[PDB]
Amino acid sequence: KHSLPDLPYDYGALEPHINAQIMQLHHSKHHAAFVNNLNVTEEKYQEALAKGDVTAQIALQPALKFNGGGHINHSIFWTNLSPNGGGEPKGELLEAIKRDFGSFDKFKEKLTAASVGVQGSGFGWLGFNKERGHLQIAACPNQDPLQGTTGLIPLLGIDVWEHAYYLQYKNVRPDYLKAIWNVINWENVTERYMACKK
Amino acid sequence: KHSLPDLPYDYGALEPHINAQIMQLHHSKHHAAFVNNLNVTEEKYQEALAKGDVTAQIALQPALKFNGGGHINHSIFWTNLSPNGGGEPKGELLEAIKRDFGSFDKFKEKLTAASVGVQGSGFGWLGFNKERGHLQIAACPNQDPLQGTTGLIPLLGIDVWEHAYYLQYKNVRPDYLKAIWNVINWENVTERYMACKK
Amino acid sequence: KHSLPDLPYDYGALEPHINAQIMQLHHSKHHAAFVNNLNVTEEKYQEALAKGDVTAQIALQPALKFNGGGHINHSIFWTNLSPNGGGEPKGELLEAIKRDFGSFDKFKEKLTAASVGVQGSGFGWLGFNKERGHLQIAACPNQDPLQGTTGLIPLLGIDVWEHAYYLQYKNVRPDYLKAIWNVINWENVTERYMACKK
Amino acid sequence: KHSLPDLPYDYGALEPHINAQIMQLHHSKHHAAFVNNLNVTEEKYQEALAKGDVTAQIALQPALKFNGGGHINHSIFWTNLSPNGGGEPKGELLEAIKRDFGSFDKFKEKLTAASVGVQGSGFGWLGFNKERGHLQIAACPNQDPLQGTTGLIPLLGIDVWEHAYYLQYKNVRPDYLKAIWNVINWENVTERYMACKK
Ligand SMILES: [Mn+2]
Ligand SMILES: [Mn+2]
Ligand SMILES: [Mn+2]
Ligand SMILES: [Mn+2]
Repeated sequence: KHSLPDLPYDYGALEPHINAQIMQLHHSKHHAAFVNNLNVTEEKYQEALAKGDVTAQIALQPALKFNGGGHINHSIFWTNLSPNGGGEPKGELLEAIKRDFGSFDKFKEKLTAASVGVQGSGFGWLGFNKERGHLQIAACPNQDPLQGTTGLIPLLGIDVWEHAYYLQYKNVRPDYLKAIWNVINWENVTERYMACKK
Repeated sequence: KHSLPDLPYDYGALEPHINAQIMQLHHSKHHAAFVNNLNVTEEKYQEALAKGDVTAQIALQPALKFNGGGHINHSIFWTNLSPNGGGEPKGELLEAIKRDFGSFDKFKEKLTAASVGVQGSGFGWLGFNKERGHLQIAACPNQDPLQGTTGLIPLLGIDVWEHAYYLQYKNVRPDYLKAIWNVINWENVTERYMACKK
Repeated sequence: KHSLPDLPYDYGALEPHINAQIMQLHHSKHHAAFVNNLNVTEEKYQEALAKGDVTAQIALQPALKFNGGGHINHSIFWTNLSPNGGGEPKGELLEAIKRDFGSFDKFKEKLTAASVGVQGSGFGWLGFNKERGHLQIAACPNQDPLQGTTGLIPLLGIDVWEHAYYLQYKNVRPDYLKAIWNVINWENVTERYMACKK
Repeated sequence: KHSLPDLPYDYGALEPHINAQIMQLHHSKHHAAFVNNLNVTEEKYQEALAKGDVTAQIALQPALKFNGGGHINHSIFWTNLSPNGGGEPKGELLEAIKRDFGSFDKFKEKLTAASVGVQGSGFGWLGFNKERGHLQIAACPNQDPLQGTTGLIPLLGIDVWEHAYYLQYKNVRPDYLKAIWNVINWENVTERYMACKK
């Protein structure tokens, strides 16, 4: 049974970049719905797996990918943010960033473009290619999780579903993108990156 | 050259069901963007076609369907609503509903279900299957237009992208679908239906 | 644990319509590969389901849908054929066919078109819409099974993957389609149809 | 207006790796069909564009990508093979391979894997990522062209549609991939690579 992870900060901890009403709705309603529905889908899949019912297994895949991805993506998103966040990463991460994208600034333009490039619902991701030994930017639709669908390890995710910025930025997604760089918890992204080495 | 069609009513004509802030943004911002992006992409397609650049034609397909479909979908959506609508449709349309979905209420549930069932951005539609000569409900992702990607003729469309309801209903998409039944322009839906019989 | 179902007839039982080399390869190699790989995927999913690993669950969905669909689709396909097959169905099925598509002949053109319309790998299907109480034709890509992905109940399936006709018909898929109507086991399709009533 | 390009060799020039019957059918039937369907669809798109019919433009997109991509993909495929190829590439290309994939053998495994991994119809590609300035392997479904749908520049493409090998290797797709390494036209692949450095 999955559960809703608490927010490492208060709903208002990210103001003014991301107002309090968003954080509250996003975490308590949207994220909670994924967990609730994820646990239900898993129970039904467990049942179908025992009865050897492949047709039921398959029919349940959309619900599983959507709610599971939703749970995975958001669990990561909350940690990718911090009221103390902002600025540039330090050490190996910054070095890797320079090594793969050129400069921290070009990295930003690339991740911002990948995030702005999403038509419909989705996420923009900075990941790690274990196979290639280097960073990599990618975009996923709806709630498709990065690792489950691309093999890449998630380091930083930017939610560009409309519920993530509309109440404050309306249709101007570029402003939300310009604003979130101020709350990026590079401390956590560095953690995940370092984890990719071991 | 495509143009933004004026609404058949004022931004506040659908209160309290769909507020004026949503209507103004939806039309003047979202839809207007589709129009311009549609025109630009079309012109870009004209240059690629003339130069026989198939790679460019193909790279342009996502924008064409997204902005083209966006223009098609919302143009229909505005006509599907009315400050003097709601209730049950009159004439043959209602009989088709009774015949193809059992009853008006059962019809509302199915379209509401098809609408609530969109994971991510999309539209729920009541269309006409010319081949079978009867009504048929379907859901389309993002801005994919009903007829261009399915052949069914659009009769009634329900925009379930988060920008269609978030400012008013937040995450409660079912509250938005419940309210919209009050402003359905049955007259226009009947017109479209009869057209599939011209 | 799934197993490879025996063929209701010998590999040459469908000549000349579908030669023996196809039937043998199709059943013993292609179909057998699905079963082998399906059982493996299910074991891995069972493991991931216990560890609460959603990322692994999701990553395994493509393998599960492809091999499970492959196992479901082909198990049905073998029964949809018969050396004694051919002709038109009788009783309720024929009646339903006339009622939903007009005539047996128009039904054929529709199923043939849906089958010819498949770009890439896939199947053409005649199914039953439990909700609507009537027949319905649809097409599925690759090994996506009918019921698991559309809710429709499979009655007759026509495999249009290239391995199903290339050795004999090469690129002329229309000849394979024209030929298979001679081996359609209407007795089995009638069975599945009647099952949809109960 | 598009035309079927002549092969740089005779239908039997690739024996025993890819037999003459496959080469003749692949080129004279499959590819030729893409060309004509591409030209017809393009002309149909011209009429829809002129009449500003967005629904028609969109309904035509599947044929355009399928026949357009089919023409793009096979035109490249013919140039990727040679009766005087095989072995290891010479010059910078090989060094890039060593650098991006570890070694030539490791490169073959990854592309062979990406190729065997296509479920249904598709292509396995070795492309160049201009943004990152390095090699990158990717797989594309059906006839979706590499550059038009991913931005990567095609260097080497391996057709894994069943018509590319069935008449000779039957279901044993791995035997076909193993054999094709003997006719890779490294000279052409190097040319394409250097072009991403012009
Ligand atoms: Mn979100
Ligand atoms: Mn909208
Ligand atoms: Mn098959
Ligand atoms: Mn081919």
